[PDB]
Order: sequence, then C-alpha cells, then structure tokens
Amino acid sequence: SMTFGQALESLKRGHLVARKGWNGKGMFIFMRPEDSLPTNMIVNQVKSLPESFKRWVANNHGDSETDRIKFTAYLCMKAADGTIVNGWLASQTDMLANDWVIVE
Amino acid sequence: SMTFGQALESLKRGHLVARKGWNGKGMFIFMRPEDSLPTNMIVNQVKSLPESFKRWVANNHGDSETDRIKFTAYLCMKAADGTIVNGWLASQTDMLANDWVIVE
Amino acid sequence: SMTFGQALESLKRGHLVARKGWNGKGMFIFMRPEDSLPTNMIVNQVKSLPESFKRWVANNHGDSETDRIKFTAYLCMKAADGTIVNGWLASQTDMLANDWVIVE
Amino acid sequence: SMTFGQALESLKRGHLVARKGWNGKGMFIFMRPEDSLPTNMIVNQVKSLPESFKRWVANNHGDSETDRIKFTAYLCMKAADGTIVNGWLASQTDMLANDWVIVE
Ligand SMILES: Nc1nc2c(ncn2[C@@H]2O[C@@H]3COP(=O)(O)O[C@H]4[C@@H](O)[C@H](n5cnc6c(N)ncnc65)O[C@@H]4COP(=O)(O)O[C@H]3[C@H]2O)c(=O)[nH]1
Ligand SMILES: Nc1nc2c(ncn2[C@@H]2O[C@@H]3COP(=O)(O)O[C@H]4[C@@H](O)[C@H](n5cnc6c(N)ncnc65)O[C@@H]4COP(=O)(O)O[C@H]3[C@H]2O)c(=O)[nH]1
Repeated sequence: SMTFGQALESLKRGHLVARKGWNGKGMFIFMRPEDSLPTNMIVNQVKSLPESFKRWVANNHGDSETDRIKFTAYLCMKAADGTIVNGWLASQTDMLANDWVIVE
Repeated sequence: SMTFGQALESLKRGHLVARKGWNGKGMFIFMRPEDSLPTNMIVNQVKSLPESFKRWVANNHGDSETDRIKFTAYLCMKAADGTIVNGWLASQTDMLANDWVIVE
Repeated sequence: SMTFGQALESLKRGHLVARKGWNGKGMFIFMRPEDSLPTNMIVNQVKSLPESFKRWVANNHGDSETDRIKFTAYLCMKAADGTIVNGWLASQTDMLANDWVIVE
Repeated sequence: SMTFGQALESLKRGHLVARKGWNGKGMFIFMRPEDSLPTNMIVNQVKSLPESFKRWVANNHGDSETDRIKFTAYLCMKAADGTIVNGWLASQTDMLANDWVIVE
C-alpha cells in the first residue's frame, strides 16, 4: 500500500514497517537512532567494537572527553528466525516496490 | 533537496538524480527499466549473460512454448570517472538523507 | 560449503552459486560481465536505457570521437518466482556466511 | 592487493581493512561483533533501540531472563568525514575489486 519512501519516513519516526510478503515469515525493519559518543567512552567502555578500532581511536583522538564521534542511524531487520540483523539492505525489489505497510 | 523516497519516485519517472553531499562531482543515478525476454533469445541472442545461466535456461525451458523471463528494473550510477555502475546500492546514509536533487 | 569470498571467485569465473538455505526456493546468483559501448550505440540503439540518460550521454560525448562508455560487471539473482533480479546485493548475513555452494 | 574475500576473512579476525581505489581519503571498514542479549535488558536497559521494538519484544517474550535475542555481526565504515557509518554495504565494485589492503 505504501512506497519505500513512505516506509522510510515512517521508520525515521520510530515505527516498524514491512512488505506484505514478509508477513508470512513475520519479518520487519526498524531504525536504530544516531548517537554521538565521547572518545574516552569508545576506548574504555564500549564492548561492541573490535580492539583494533578502539586502538585507532586512541592513536588519533587519544582518550579526550571533549572529542566526540558520530555513529550513524541505520536500519535493522527482525528476521524470520527471531534474530536481529543489524545493517539491513534494501534490494532493488525493495526500493522500487509499493507493497510496504506499517507493522507498528 | 528531497528525500530518498522522492528521488526514487523521480527515478521511476525516468529522471537522473544525485546527492549534493556526494563527494564525487558529476555523479548521478538512473533507473534501467524492466524487460521480459523470450527464452530462445536469452539462450542464443543475448551476449550479456554467462554461459552457465544460458545453459540453465535451456535445460529448464528448451527455447520453446513462448516462455519469457522477466529481468527486473534496477538503479545504476554514472560514477565520477564516467563509468556506468550497474546495480547501484543505497547506503544507510543515502537511504536516510534528504539532500537529493534532480539532475535531469 | 564456501565463504562469500570463495563464492565471489567462483562468480568471477562464470559459475552459479547459492547459499544452502536458498535450495528449497531454488535461488542462485551469477555475474553479468562488464562491457564498453560506443556512445552512438547507446544514444541510438540501446532499448534498456531511459531517455534522459541517452541525452546526457549525447551532450557529454557528442555521439562522435568513438567514445566508449564502460558498463561494470554486476551480480544478478534468479529468484524464487523465476524472474531475474538485476543488481543483487549481498546482506551482512550473506557476506559473513560460509554456507555458499556452487550450483553450476 | 587482496580480494574482497580475503579482506572479509581479515574483518572476521577483527582487523581494519580498506581499498586503495576509494575516492575519499583515510577511510576503512571494520566488523562489529555478534552478541546475544537477554530480553529484559533489551526492554528495560538498551538506549539505542526504538520504543516500538522494545514494545514488540515485551509483547512476544514477556520480560523474561534467559530469553535471549541474537544481534548479528555487521560491517561499519570509518568514513572520510570521521563519522562511523553503521551497516556499511559493499557495492558491486567493492565486491568484485582486488585492491584491498589491511590498514591494521
Ligand atoms: N546510537 C548508537 N549508540 C551506540 C552505538 N555503539 C555504541 N553505542 C552506545 O554505547 C553504549 C555502550 O555500548 P556497548 O557496546 O558497550 O554495550 C551495548 C552492547 O553490548 C549491547 N548492544 C545493543 N545493541 C547491540 C547490537 N546491535 N549488537 C551488539 N550489541 C548490542 O547492549 C549494550 C547496551 O546498549 P546501549 O544501546 O544501551 O548503549 C550503547 C550505546 O548507547 C551505535 O552504533 N549507535
Ligand atoms: N530491460 C532489460 N533488457 C535486457 C536485459 N538483458 C538483456 N536485455 C535485452 O536483450 C537485448 C540484447 O542484449 P545483449 O546483451 O545481446 O546486447 C546488449 C548489450 O551487449 C549492450 N549493453 C547494454 N547495456 C549493457 C550492460 N549494462 N552491460 C553489458 N552490455 C550492455 O547493448 C546491447 C543492446 O541492449 P538493448 O537494451 O538494446 O537490448 C537488449 C535488451 O533489450 C536486462 O537485464 N534488462
């Protein structure tokens, strides 16, 4: 019923959207919000970054409280098997389709 | 400036679109339309398909019975260096951006 | 069972590959090869390009000087419903999986 | 000068990798690891998920511990302007390229 752009505008407001085909398998997508993080937190606290990246941040920014790093918003899918797929991609099919709806 | 949804609606209409934010200059994206091709043509006439795929089509359809295979519409990018990138992908930043403009 | 990297090398040599889960649906992916096209052919002959792009090519190459425009190689998918999806894109799951198989 | 497949195996080991060909300067990609999270932490503690998804999880899992939800590994890009792009996806050019180098 909706185009992919309308779904995108619904995602940016924090809603869960889906294509009609996905309903049988119960899949939906949602947006994880952008955030800005201080470099000291990235180096010393964040669990979910590989050590090499944290070392790079220390090499360049050097554990400053003032220095901040932007982490972009992105799309995630609640896939059929229940797991959360971070970094969801729109296929050509998905982009050009008009069977998008809002789950919640 | 438009949303990616509005850029997509332009693309479906035949328009060339780009993002001001894109680092490269002169880069734009366009949509190539959908076409249904007869199986005999796919196996014999088409030179842009690999031999394994053509063999598969021949095994399945036998170049007979007026069988036709749809090839879907897809986005493509005229990149900075003049090459045409078939099958352009929208990055999270692209999908969520609102600095899209029509180029033609 | 192969990694996505091995799947890719097999794609570059013209093979049909798939993930094991895809088998029930019958899906597979393959590479369409790259090719350079003369701009007069693009402007005057190619059916699968939109008018605006043909005009851009005319205005920027002149349909003269034997200018050749490259069209990159790219992946496509034979999808569940039989149609050929141009411009297949790998999910995060696809890229990081090691359940890839050669189909042909 | 490595394949995307070799870059991917380096990314699985936690390294930072990149392409010489990329237009912007100083960019690289890295993998954020897979994690499994108890549903009560997802509902009551995680700040970076929309409230609609927290609601969905609570309605389906009832705020129970030892009910866990997997969050997949995924690729991220340290972009040219210093922001981290969550959910980086490979373009046809990136996948089929052989100019990959280990940054760290
Ligand atoms: N918006 C945003 N915030 C982020 C990002 N990366 C880290 N953060 C912030 O840093 C906090 C600490 O991260 P952590 O990796 O040390 O522990 C995180 C992480 O271990 C886990 N988690 C949440 N989503 C995850 C995910 N998608 N993959 C793996 N782990 C995840 O839950 C913990 C608490 O999440 P949270 O969102 O409330 O707080 C994050 C979050 O607020 C990010 O990429 N985007
Ligand atoms: N809409 C559509 N039509 C297709 C597709 N694949 C093949 N076709 C049709 O079959 C014709 C012959 O394909 P070819 O490979 O033998 O020669 C093609 C091909 O060799 C070349 N060409 C155009 N775009 C190309 C490209 N992106 N990559 C490689 N070659 C390309 O131009 C020729 C003529 O294109 P066309 O659009 O006028 O006719 C196509 C086209 O109408 C397709 O994926 N989508």
